[PDB]
Amino acid sequence: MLPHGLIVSCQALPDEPLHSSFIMSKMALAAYEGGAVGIRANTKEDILAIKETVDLPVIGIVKRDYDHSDVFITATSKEVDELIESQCEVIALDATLQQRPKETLDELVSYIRTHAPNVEIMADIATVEEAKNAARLGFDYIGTTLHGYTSYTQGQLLYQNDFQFLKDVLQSVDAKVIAAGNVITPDMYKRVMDLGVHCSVVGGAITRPKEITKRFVQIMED
Amino acid sequence: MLPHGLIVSCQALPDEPLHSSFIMSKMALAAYEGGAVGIRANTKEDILAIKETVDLPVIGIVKRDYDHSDVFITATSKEVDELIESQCEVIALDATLQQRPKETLDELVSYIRTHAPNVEIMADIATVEEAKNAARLGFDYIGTTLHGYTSYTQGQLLYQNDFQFLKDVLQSVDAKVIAAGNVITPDMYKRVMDLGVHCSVVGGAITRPKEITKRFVQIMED
Ligand SMILES: [Cl-]
Ligand SMILES: [Cl-]
Repeated sequence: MLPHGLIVSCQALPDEPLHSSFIMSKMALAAYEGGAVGIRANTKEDILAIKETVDLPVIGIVKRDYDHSDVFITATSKEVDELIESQCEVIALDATLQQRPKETLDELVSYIRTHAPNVEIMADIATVEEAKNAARLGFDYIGTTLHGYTSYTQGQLLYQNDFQFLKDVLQSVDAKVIAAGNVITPDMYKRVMDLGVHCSVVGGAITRPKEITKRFVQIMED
Repeated sequence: MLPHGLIVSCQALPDEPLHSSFIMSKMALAAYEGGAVGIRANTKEDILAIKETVDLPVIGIVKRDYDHSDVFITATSKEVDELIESQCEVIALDATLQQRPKETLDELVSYIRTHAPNVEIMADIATVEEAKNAARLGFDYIGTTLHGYTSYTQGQLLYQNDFQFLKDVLQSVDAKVIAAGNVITPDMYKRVMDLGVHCSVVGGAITRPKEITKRFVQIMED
């Protein structure tokens, strides 16, 4: 099971500067040496590289776009099969009620429990309605990952109104909640942990130097 | 000449997770895409990789330890010759009063002006008196890099007492001053720029995921 604490997301999609299974493995090493309790990573190849540098538990996804669907985080059983091959400890997937390319969400959850019975699952949700559905489905972890990153949550960011969205998720489910998406400072990490999340995912504020650089430059441009 | 704005330091010494000319070149590309106006980098191999990736001006150093000297930033003519070969726009060196392994500081400044007449020089100092000495020696830039990192500045850190050390350096010299060392947050960057530095170096807060991770974990351990 994931410990309480900091999960570092070590992702770099094609055309991002640090795109490389190799490079993400050394980023995960840095996160381990700095006190992370877990890693979140994208694609079987990055997961397998990370598993050669660190023994931290990994939350795996596969970001892959499909025609005629906006679902791109572990959309179908093809992505699930890649993640079962990766041997990541937690399989995360979009758990929105958006139209998927192939299996429905219920079917994908059933598929994972059948084919990978020793692997925990994490729901990436955008609304309280989705979070409560994920708890019904027996997800091990419910994350706020897609809040602000769907067409129906545009402009909403996790930290808005003193993390009201997170407070609403925590009140709505008894499952382990993960604060993920727009946790960008140590002060925000402390806030979400104080509100009672199991653990938090921090990505860009540690592993996207372009994103961090933009925050430094922007302070001079306000 | 260096512009005003943000210089991102892209360093990873041999024991660090990201040690790699290729990775530091991608850190530098990320910094460029985020709005940096220059790069600081360590070793000829890293600098050459960076300069083939981005056209930003580079402040070059060579960190190399020598017996019976506490000087390790561009300590001798060996390191200067490596930086001349690198074609970096600005050669930075320890500009402390500490005895060097080979050539004195004054010796190395004259050596750079005669062997690389088109290259600007940056003084990494620890004290106001070293800042004044570097102005005497005709440095183009004077940085606060070693303030708090010498045996005669122990316990001192740039940000202490609302950046009083920086205010004292700016009052003491007419040359372009660079805020470098312990510029940890966008708020610190804004403060030093508002106090009148030419530009500021930010390294580990952008390009050392281990140190950023450590800052997230620490907030929970206070
Ligand atoms: Cl990046
Ligand atoms: Cl690091």
